Amino acid sequence: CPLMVKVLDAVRGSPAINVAVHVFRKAADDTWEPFASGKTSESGELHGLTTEEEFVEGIYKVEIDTKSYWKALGISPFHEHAEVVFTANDSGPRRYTIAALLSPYSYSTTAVVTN
Amino acid sequence: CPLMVKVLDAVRGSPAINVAVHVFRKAADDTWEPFASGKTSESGELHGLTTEEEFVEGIYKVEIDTKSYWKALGISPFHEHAEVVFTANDSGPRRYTIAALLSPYSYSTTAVVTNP
Amino acid sequence: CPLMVKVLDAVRGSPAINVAVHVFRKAADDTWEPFASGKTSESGELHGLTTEEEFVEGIYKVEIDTKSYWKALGISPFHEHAEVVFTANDSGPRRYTIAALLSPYSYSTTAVVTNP
Amino acid sequence: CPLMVKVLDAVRGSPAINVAVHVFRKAADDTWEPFASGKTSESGELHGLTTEEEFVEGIYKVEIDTKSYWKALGISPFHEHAEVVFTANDSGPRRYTIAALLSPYSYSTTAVVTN
Ligand SMILES: Nc1cccc2c(S(=O)(=O)O)cccc12
Ligand SMILES: Nc1cccc2c(S(=O)(=O)O)cccc12
Repeated sequence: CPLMVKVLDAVRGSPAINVAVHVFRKAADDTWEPFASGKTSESGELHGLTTEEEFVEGIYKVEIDTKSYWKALGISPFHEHAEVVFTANDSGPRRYTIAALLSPYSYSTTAVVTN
Repeated sequence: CPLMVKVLDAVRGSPAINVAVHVFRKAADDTWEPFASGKTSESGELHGLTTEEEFVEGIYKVEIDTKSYWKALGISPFHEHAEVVFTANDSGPRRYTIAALLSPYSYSTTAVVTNP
Repeated sequence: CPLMVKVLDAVRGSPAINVAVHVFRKAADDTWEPFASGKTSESGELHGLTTEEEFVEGIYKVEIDTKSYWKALGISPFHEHAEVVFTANDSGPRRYTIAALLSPYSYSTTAVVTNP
Repeated sequence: CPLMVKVLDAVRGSPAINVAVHVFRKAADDTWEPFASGKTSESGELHGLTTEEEFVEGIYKVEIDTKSYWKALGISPFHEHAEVVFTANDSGPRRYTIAALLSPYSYSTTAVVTN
């Protein structure tokens, strides 16, 4: 698992469950091309998005569908989505965890890059 | 001033100065059109991006050029930029402050929305 | 103003108004002595806690009464308060802004330290 | 494991390793009484601080020794420590994870309360 996503809900102090995540790779013509997607699990986690063979160096965007999440909980949110854009590298450590903490009018995102 | 941006640097405990910021508005045809741009001042603030008249309802993208900023300080950051996407003025005119806190491998962004 | 506090509410996208704040200073005998206190205004800011003269070198604790704040809004938060502990003025007089961002189960705090 | 701590380093995008953590319980006389302590592991995690039988309802303080961490990395930090104070409850979900993200002049902390 080269690329994992974990989402927390700062209002409820819980994993953010069933949040849609879409990942895009930047194409030579500078458009965003769908790459991977899924929904966070009961633990707020999304694994198995890609494989080591497919996850080549490149610029990637992870789009977290936060608006839909809040709407489903009946809470009025500010953002359309959270949007994490980064270069995936071959000589940084190998596993990328994109973590995201969600509030209605705020979010943070952290990259955890390890062996 | 209906749209302002304030950036702090979490490594130095200071405003983040000279941070480039590009603002886009989603057009009818669903492309991002350039809307406004600027750079944060020595107080880490960016004012005067737009006017009440020009800042109509729509979906806006505020792109904070975090990688350029860290690289100018000799840090290799994780993110290309922070991307703040939101609907604005759907319930009438509001004033928005987009606040961002920057670390090399992390950032947060908070919106303060007030009714003038 | 050498010590100021600014609080935002991450649920409402607004300044956090009427947030109680208590400041302590570690005494020679290692107890926390009361130093200053106040409440954030409608802009979520708290000024005038202390003076340049009284704000000497030492270890300070800024206690932001987050539980009282959320409870007054009918939210049951996780934390009793946010506790910001730091050495101040060890390299001469500085000006400190303690910024805090509040969610019911999360908070962050950032220091902006400038040399006047 | 009723109480776990996980610490991340926002400068390096890594677990914060070997960070001392001291936990205190508030006594009837309102002083803080040592309760548990340890150092984060290679994954930035600290488990086995307490047991379900010992972790009674009460006010607890988790003190994260952030100053020492930064000092060891040669980076000048603002805080003496990060300080997470909370009431432990019997009818909230059972497992508490105190998460903390560290920067030299900033930190955030999040409570993840689950089954
Ligand atoms: N993370 C933050 C918390 C509280 C306030 C913040 C501000 S501001 O209040 O100075 O506009 C700016 C950037 C980040 C902040
Ligand atoms: N698993 C996690 C550990 C430590 C911090 C985390 C954050 S945070 O940095 O925004 O608070 C967000 C999501 C997961 C985290």
